[PDB]
This record gives sequence, structure tokens and C-alpha cells, in this order.
Amino acid sequence: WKQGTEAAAVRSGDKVFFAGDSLMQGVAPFVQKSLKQQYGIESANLSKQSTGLSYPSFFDWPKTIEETLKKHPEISVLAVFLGPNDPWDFPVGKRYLKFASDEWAQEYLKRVDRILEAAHTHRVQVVWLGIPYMKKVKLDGQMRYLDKLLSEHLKGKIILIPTAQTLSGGKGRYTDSVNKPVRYRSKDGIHFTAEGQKLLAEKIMEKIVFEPSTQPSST
Repeated sequence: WKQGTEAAAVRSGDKVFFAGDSLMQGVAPFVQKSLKQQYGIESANLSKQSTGLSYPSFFDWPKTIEETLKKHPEISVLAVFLGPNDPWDFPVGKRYLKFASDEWAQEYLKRVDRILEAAHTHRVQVVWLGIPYMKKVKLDGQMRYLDKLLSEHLKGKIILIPTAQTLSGGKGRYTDSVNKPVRYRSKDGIHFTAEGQKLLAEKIMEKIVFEPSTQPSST
């Protein structure tokens, strides 16, 4: 199944499902409010602190997504935002994979593909946010690696929303504030202010298209 790669269509009765870690936790509530007030569309926000794809033993996002779509066939959009808890070695069965090795990357993308397969089998449109720049230098290098690993794999398959340049006003590197200076990033150099969360929520809404009952038109 081939979803749209530019935007996701929603109809009355659809739900939007938000997944990820604390990057998503602060953003999703703004999107949920906008979906409800603009379109009457309900949502489920399952984002959870400290989670990711590297350690399903802590919280299994692919399994959670499979089970949630089974319980809620009315979900038509899955939005995903994660990354900072994942730049670690991790075990797979009897293997122990080292961060950013070829085998690590292959298994990480297999987990990504499991999420895409679960969504696409059920005609659910996936939206995935790019990872922001980070204040800390080593983490930023890890996140730039992971963001490129994900984006190279996901481009042309799903809807991607880059965030790094947007949150830094195009500077190409981490900034706390963006021009009147406005602070988008929280104090830990990872998460967002309310203004940063609202900006990213607006970027998500740009990729969600409400379809009235008289669309599409007949020919």
C-alpha cells in the first residue's frame, strides 16, 4: 500500500495516533487541540518518556503500534517523533549490536519497517518528524547520524517533517532562540518551549488535510 508522501487526508470519524518519546509528548497536545477544534477529529497520544526503538524491552513501540491499530481501526494517521533515547548499543536475540555499525543500522531500520508495515497493512498514513539539532556536541553528532539514517530510508515512503532547520531559523546548527528573539528550545538543550512545541504542531497540521464528505468529486 502506497500512502501519500506529501500530506495525509483525514475524514470525520478518523483518529490521529501520536507515538514517540518526550519530543512528541510536548508537541502532540497542540496538534490534538487543533484537530478537535478545526475538524472535530479525535486523537490518541501514547507518547512516553524515555522510549525509542532501540530498547523494546523497556517499551515496545512496534508492538504497541500493531496492537493500537488493531484495537482502533478508525485511526487513519500515525505521527512519530523520537530519537534521543536510542543512540546506544543494544541486544537482538543472541547478538549484541554496537551503535552506528552496519548491523545496528540494519536492525534499527527493520524495526522502523515493522511500524511502516503495520500502518500500511491497515491503510494508515505515517508522518515522521526529523530529529532536531542538539546543544550537546556528542549527542548532536549521534542525532545527525540517526536522522540521516532514518531520512534516507524513509524519503519517498512516508510523510517527513524536518525540524532541525525550522527550530534554528535556518542556521544549520543548534540555537536556543530564533528571530525579536524567540526561544524555541528548553534548558536541557534537547526539548522545546511552548513556542517551540506550537511551531512544530503547526508544521504537523500543514501535513494534515481534512476531506469534506463531498470530496473527492465525481468525474
